[PDB]
Amino acid sequence: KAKLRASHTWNPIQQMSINVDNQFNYVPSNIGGMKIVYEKSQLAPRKLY
Amino acid sequence: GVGISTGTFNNQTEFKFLENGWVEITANSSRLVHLNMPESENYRRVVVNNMDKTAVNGNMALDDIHAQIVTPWSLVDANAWGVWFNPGDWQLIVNTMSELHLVSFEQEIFNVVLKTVSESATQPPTKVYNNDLTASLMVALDSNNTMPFTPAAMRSETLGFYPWKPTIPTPWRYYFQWDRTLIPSHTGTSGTPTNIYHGTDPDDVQFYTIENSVPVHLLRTGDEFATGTFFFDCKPCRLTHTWQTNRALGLPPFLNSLPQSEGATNFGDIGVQQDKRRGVTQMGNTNYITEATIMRPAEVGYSAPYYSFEASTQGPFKTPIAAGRGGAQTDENQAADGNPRYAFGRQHGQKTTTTGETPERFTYIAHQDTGRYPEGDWIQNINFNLPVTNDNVLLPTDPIGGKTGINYTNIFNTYGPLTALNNVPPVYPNGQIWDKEFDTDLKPRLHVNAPFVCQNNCPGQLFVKVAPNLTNEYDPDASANMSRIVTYSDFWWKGKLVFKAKLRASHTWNPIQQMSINVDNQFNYVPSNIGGMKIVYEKSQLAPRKLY
Amino acid sequence: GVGISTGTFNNQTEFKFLENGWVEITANSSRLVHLNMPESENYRRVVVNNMDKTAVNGNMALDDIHAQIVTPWSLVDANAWGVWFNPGDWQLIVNTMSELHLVSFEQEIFNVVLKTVSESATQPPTKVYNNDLTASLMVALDSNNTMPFTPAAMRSETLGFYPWKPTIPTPWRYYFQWDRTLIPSHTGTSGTPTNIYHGTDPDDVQFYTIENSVPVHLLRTGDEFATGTFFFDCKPCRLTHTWQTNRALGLPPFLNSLPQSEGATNFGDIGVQQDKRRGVTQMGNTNYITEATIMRPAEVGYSAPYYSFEASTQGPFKTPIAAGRGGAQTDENQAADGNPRYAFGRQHGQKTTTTGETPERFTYIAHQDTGRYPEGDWIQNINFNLPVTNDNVLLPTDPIGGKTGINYTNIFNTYGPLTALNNVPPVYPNGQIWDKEFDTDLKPRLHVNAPFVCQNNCPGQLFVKVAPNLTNEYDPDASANMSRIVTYSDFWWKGKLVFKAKLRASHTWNPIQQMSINVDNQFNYVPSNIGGMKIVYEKSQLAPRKLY
Repeated sequence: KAKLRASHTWNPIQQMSINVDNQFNYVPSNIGGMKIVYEKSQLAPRKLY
Repeated sequence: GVGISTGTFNNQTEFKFLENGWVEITANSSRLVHLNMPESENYRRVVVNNMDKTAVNGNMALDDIHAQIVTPWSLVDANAWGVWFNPGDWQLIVNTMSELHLVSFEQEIFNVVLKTVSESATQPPTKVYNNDLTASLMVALDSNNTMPFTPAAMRSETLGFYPWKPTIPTPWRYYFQWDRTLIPSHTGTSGTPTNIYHGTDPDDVQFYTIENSVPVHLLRTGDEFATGTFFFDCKPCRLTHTWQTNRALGLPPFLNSLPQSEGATNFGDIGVQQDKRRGVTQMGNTNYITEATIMRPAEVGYSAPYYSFEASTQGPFKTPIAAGRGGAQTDENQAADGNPRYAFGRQHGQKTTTTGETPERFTYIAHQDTGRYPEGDWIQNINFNLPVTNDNVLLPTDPIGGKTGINYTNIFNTYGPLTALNNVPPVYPNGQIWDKEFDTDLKPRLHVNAPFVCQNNCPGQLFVKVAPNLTNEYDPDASANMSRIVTYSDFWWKGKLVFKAKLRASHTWNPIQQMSINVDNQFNYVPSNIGGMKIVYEKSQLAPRKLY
Repeated sequence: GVGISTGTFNNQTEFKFLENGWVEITANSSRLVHLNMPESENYRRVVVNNMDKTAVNGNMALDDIHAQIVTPWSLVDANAWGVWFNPGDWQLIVNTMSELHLVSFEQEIFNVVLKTVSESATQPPTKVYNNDLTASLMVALDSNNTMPFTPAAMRSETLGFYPWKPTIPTPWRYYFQWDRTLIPSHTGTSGTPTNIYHGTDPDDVQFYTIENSVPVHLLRTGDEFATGTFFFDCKPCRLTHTWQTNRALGLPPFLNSLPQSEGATNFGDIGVQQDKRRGVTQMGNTNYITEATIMRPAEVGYSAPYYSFEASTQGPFKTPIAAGRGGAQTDENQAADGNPRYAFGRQHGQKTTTTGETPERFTYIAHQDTGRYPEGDWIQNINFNLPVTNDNVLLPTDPIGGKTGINYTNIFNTYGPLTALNNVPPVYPNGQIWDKEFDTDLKPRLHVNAPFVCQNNCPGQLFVKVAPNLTNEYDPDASANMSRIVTYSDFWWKGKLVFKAKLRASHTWNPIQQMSINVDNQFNYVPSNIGGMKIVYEKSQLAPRKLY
C-alpha cells in the first residue's frame, strides 16, 4: 500500500533516472548477458523538525 | 469598503488524486500588479517604417514595417507556464503524469489602491504619496472575445513568474492593416530593390475601442472584481515523447546469425542477399529489400523548405515548421530550423540580480524524434542502377540555381497524405499555455506556440486602466492635452487554473528519464545571498511512448 | 471598519476549580506588536563562516558556520512561560498544584494600523506620520506545519513578558543544508587542522517560501484575524521533584543498636558484620553486603560523556544530557554539565532600566536529585580484594590518554535497560512551553528544552508581513531594488492558553517547600521609581514526591 508524494519546496527533488552512463545496465547484452545494478530508495528529503 | 480587504492571497497549487489514476491539479497564482496612468488618453494609429535598415541589400529578413493601434488600456496576461507552476511542481507533473488536460480558468481583482504623487518641489525637490480614496480603477473583460487576440507571451510580456515580486500589465496595442512591398536582394545586388509601404486597403480597415465594445467596471478601494469560471474545449496534451523513425517501425529482419561473444563489434547478421530477401517494398522495379527500402505504413515527420520567407499583402514572413531536429547530430552546434528560441527578462527567468540589458535566451530542443537531418537526404533517378552515378543523384551537396549555399533540401517538401506528426510539447516556463484558433474556413492541424488551442471557446482578455483624474482646469474644446493629476494604482490579481492529469505506468524493464536536481543544477533552484533569483527552463515529454 | 475596533484587550488569567481537585487555568495574554517593512522583499540564501575564529587551534567549540534562508516574513512566537504568567500566578501553580496539563491554544490579530513615515527634510529635518487607510498587513498561519519549526525561545526572541510594554515579532529565518569539516586540535597543535566548508548536498536541498505554501490573508484596519482553537496531545507535567537516589530505595537495614541519647554523633548501628549479613547483591563473588553493595531494583539517573562534542555532516555539536547536578556539591561554584543556562534582554527579564548590552543570564539548578557527582565514581577490578590497590581501581583522578585533565568519567556512559529518569522541569519565565517531536522513525524519550512535546499535532506558526507599498515609479524588469513607501504597522495580538491542573495534598507530618516573597527578594516583584521592571526566574517542582 503506498502513498503518493507531494512537492513542498520551490526547488526540484532528487529522482532516479536512466542516463548515458547507466543506460546499459538496464538491457541485455548481445550474448543475452543480464545484470541488476543496485539502487537507492529514500531519494527525497523530509524535514525532521 | 475603505478599511476592508476584499480578497485573499493564494499561490498554492493543489494536487487531488481521484479514481483510476486521474489527478486534478488546481494552480492558484497571486500577484501584486502596479499600474500607471496612460501616456495619453487617446487611441493612436502609428506606423513603424525601418526602411533604412532594409535599404541595405541582403537584409530583407530585418523588416519591421507595420501599422498598429496604440490604446490607453493595459492587458493583464497570465498565459505562460511560469505564472502557475514552479520548478518543484513542474518536476511532479513531468516526471509522474502521462497526459495533461486544461479544464478551466478564473481570475479576480481585489484590494485596489489608487495614490497620487504630489511633488513638493523643494531644495531637494520632494514628493508626497497620498491615497485618492474616491478614485477608480477601470476593468474590462472582453468575454465575447471581440477584440483581436494578443497573447503577451510572444513578447515575454506576461505577469511575472515569482509570487513575492510585484508585477505589471502590458500596454495593449493591436495590428492595423497596411500594404507593403519589399523585393529581396543580396550583398551586391545592383540597384535599389522596391521597398514600398503602400498604405491601407480601406476594405481591410477595423478600428476597435474598448469603450464601445465591452462593459467597463469602475472599481474603488472598497470594490472587487471577479471573472467567473471559464471552461476550455481542448484535446489533451501528451507528456511523453516518441522516438521511432520510419526506420524503426514494425518487424525487424530475422537475423540468421547472432553474436557468439560480447563485443561492440560483434554484430548479428541477417543471413540473406539483399536481392534475395522476402518482404514488401514500394520500389516496383527493384529486388533489393533493405531497411532503407522495405515498406513502412506511413511517414513519421515531413520535410519543409528551410529559411524560407514567404510574402503576402504585408511584407515577408518566415514559413513555420511543426518540429526541428537535434540529437545525434544537432546540439547548439548542430543548429537547425523548427526549434523555438526564447528571449526574456528579469520577471520571467533572466537572473534577477544580473546587471545588463541583454535578454536571457534559449533554444528548445524537444525530445520526440520527428524531425530531419537534411544532410542525409538524397533524390535518385528511377532506374535505380546502384553505385549511383553523379547524374542520377541530387545530393544536399549539389547546388540549385547555381547558388553554392543552397541545395534542393532548402526548397524541399515531403508533407502528404501519409504524414504523421505530434503537436508541440510544453515549454516551461516561458511558453504560452493556450491559444485561440484562427477563424478561417480550413484550420491548421496544430499551433507551434501552445499545446492547447481552444476552438469554440476561449477565456476573453482582461483590460485595466486608471480612469482620468482631472484637475480644476479642463477644457474639452482645447486642441491641447488634457491635464491630469498623477495617479497610479496597485491591486492584487488572483487567478485559478485547473488541469486534469493521468498518472504514468511503467511498461519496460528499464527505468525512464526523470527530471532531478543535481550538483550541477542545484543552485539554479534557490536564491543568491543578494536574493538574486533565476528560473532555468526545463523539458516536458521526458518519458518515451511507443508510436507503433 | 475604519472607526471600529475589531477586538478586546485581555491579560487576565482565570483559575476555575472543578470537581475532585482539578482546576482549569486559562491564561489570556495581550500585546501591542510593532512591525516594520522588510529589509528586502526577497528570500536570501546566506552562509556564515567564522573560520577565522576556529582558525585558532583549541577553539573548535567556537564554530558558527551555517547556511540559512533569510525571509521577508516575521514570526509571532508566544511560547515561553513569561508570556502567559506573572510571578504572582506562578507562585499559585507551583505552590499548590501537583501536575500540569496543556490543553489548548488560540490567538488572534486585531486593531490593525498601518502608517507611513514622510520626512519633511527641513532645517531640523522633520517627519510626519500619516495613516495609510487602504494598506494591508499580511498574515499567514502555517497550520499544516509545513514550514520548518523554529521556536523563538532558544534565542530569547519571543513576545515580551509585560502586558503594558509594546513588543515586536522576529524576522523569520530557517537552516539551509551545508557540508562542513573541522578537525579538533589544541593550543599548540602543530599545523593547521582541516577546517572546510564543503557546500550543499543537492539531495539535502529544501527551499521553502511562505507564498507558495500557506494561504495569505491581507488585513486592512477594518479587518481582524483569528486562528481557531488548537488542542494539544501531551503527557502531563509533574510539579514535584524526586529526591531518592539508588542509595535510598526500599528497606533500610534493621539497626541492632539505637542512640540512647540525643546528639549529632549519637548514631545508631546496624549490629552485623558486613560479611555476615543477609540480603541480596549482584556481586556473585562477594559476601559483603553494604549500602553501596546491596541490590536495588533499577538505576535512577545515568552517566553520560561530559563536554563532549560529536560530529556529523555539518560541524561539531555538544552531546546533550537529560539532567545536571547541584546540591550538596554543586552550586554556582560546583559548576557542571546538564544544567541549562539562559541569556536574555529587557523584554524578557533583564532589568528594564539597566543600561548596557550584556545579556542577563542564569544557570538553572533543578530540584530533582537525578544527576551525578563524577568525582565520586570509581571502576574496580572484579576480584574485589578490598583496600583496593592502585591498579585494580580507575579513579576520576587517573588520566586517560595520558591527558591529565581528562578521566574516564568524561567518556563514561551508564545508560541501559534499568535507567529511570524524569522529564525536564519548567523554567519560568524564559523557558519554552511546548515543542514539536522529531519526524524520525525512533523518537527521543524527552526534549531538554520543553516539558511538553506535541506528537501528532502542534499549533502551526504565525507569520506576519507589511505588504509592499509601492511608489509611482516601479519597474519589474530593473535589476535594481524596488522602491517602497516607508510603511510600518501596529496591531494587537491576543492569545489564549488553557491548562488543566490537579491540586496537591499533604502526606507528611512536616511542611513542604513553598515559593514566598521575603525581605531579600521583595523588590524583584515591583517597579522602580523610574518604572524599571525585571522578572527574576523561579523554580517549579518545589515539593517532593516519593519515587518508590
